[PDB]
Amino acid sequence: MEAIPVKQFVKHIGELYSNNQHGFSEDFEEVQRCTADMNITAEHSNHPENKHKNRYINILAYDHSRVKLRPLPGSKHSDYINANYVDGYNKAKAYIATQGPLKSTFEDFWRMIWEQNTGIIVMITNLVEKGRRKCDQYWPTENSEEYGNIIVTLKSTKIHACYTVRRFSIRNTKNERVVIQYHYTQWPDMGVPEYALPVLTFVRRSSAARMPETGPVLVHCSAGVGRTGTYIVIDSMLQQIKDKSTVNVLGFLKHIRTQRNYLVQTEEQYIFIHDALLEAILG
Repeated sequence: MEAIPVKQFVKHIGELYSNNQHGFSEDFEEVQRCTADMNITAEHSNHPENKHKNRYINILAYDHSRVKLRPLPGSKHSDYINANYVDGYNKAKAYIATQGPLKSTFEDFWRMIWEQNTGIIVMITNLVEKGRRKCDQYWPTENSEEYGNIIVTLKSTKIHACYTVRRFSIRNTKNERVVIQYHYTQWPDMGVPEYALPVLTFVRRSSAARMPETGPVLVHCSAGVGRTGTYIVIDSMLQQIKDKSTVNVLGFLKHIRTQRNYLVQTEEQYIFIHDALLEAILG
């Protein structure tokens, strides 16, 4: 609820960790339950003609907040993509949280990017992790690839230790637009990163790349809820800290849980959010 000053927040983290992290567990259970008295419809997600457009049968996109594609002539559900607008700090629809694109949704994905005037992609998964496919490669390995009316050209890549930055040019056939992809490459197969610092750097730089004024930042991992939620909360709280030197993780999280299911999927991620914010404050 109430935003608290950084100094108070910093001590509250220590509070949350104490007694075997009892506070962290209480908070997250509160998060888990915070929509129990809410019936939030996701009819489009669950429509049979949309089934193949969902990477997970049980990860849905709430109707009220879903990103709609302009309808295509010919069908009646060409409007659907498994993606939701999510608020950021003091800004509605700061993000589009979505699943890792499927081959079957590559065209929908880039069309969304074009239609929403998105200039930054944040990708927080490897395509394959421990042998399991997590995301399909929706971009060109080199030069150009065509997805529907959108042609995407890879212009440059910088490969850092923990993330990769790919600059693309995209254009609609009816090099018009620049799109920058920040692709984190070191998230562990299981659990959360052992050190927050690389993640903080990734978030700061990817967030700094957001140009005034453009469409929402697209954020995705595999399901578009866990790491994606974690990114959104960290970025937003860093924003709030920088702007007001207050923070409200629990309040903000319970709010965005209304906009896409399961954002910040585990207690461990919820804890990592704090570990990362503590280091940012101390740095």
